[PDB]
Amino acid sequence: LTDLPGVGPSTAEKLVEAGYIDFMKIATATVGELTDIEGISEKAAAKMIMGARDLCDLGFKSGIDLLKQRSTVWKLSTSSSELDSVLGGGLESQSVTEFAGVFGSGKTQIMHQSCVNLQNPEFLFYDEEAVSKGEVAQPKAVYIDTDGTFRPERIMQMAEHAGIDGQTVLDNTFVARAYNSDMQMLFAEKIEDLIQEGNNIKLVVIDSLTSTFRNEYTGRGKLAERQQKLGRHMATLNKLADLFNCVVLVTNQVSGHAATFRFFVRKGKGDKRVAKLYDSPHLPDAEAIFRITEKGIQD
Ligand SMILES: Nc1ncnc2c1ncn2[C@@H]1O[C@H](COP(=O)(O)OP(=O)(O)NP(=O)(O)O)[C@@H](O)[C@H]1O
Ligand SMILES: [Mg+2]
Ligand SMILES: [Mg+2]
Repeated sequence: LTDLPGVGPSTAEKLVEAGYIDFMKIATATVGELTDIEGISEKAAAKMIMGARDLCDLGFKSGIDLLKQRSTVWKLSTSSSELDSVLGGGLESQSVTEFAGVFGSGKTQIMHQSCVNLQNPEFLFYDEEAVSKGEVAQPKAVYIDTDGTFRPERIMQMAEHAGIDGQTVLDNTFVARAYNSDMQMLFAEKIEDLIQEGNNIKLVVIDSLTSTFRNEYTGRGKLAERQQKLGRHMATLNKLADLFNCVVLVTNQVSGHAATFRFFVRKGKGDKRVAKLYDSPHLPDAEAIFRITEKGIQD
């Protein structure tokens, strides 16, 4: 850290204690976050930020460099052919993909499946020139359980069928049981901590994303405070997916908020499931049919 213009040994200690350990968190910080450190004047705060930006090289980019930026994105297989396809390859990192369906349409199932697929090295698609094996080594997932529907059996099961060790998934998956929007949001914010503890967090799950809010703010008259709270949570989720190049997933049950990829899932006949991609930045709307069996998502 002392590499940063103005930053010395003492200051370095302050910054590391306030959460700012790496450059990108400093290069993308606001002169406010940093000054609120006390001892970190608005003067030095601007200087270290101008600097951290430079080192990380956050300027204007054009031509072929734009493709280089877009290749730092890796994807995760959902274990469905039609779904990965509709996904344009699979679940993207640096973005928040949301599955919003009806009761028992499969949201939680897709969530579990992903935790498992993360421990299957072959299920992460990327360009090795922009994303080295080391970056995706010992990936771990954080599962913020809102409804209390995390089921370790179901993990073990999906693993066994995938041909991998379920105990290995359980060992690399952090589950946090949230009972309300405060715990939910906080757990989310506390993820940056597991990463500084040396945890290669690459998958984040919020099941559900919109449950606690609806319950805490049913009053459709105090909607403001709510939508603010929820939107601020999303901002954290996105920033989190960008800076730590990791896939973030959220579920939303339905019979407004930011989410870079929007899916609407519904039950079919029996196993059959219909996932409808109605919103995304570069892909056309489309439907993906898959199913859920003892093996998880398949076809
Ligand atoms: N071990 C299993 N073997 C076969 N099917 C299973 C298994 N576990 C769960 N399912 C299927 O998963 C369905 C439930 O899907 P689920 O992931 O709970 O949807 P959901 O989006 O979470 N619904 P909700 O939480 O109520 O909003 C069941 O009704 C089963 O068909
Ligand atoms: Mg993004
Ligand atoms: Mg659910």
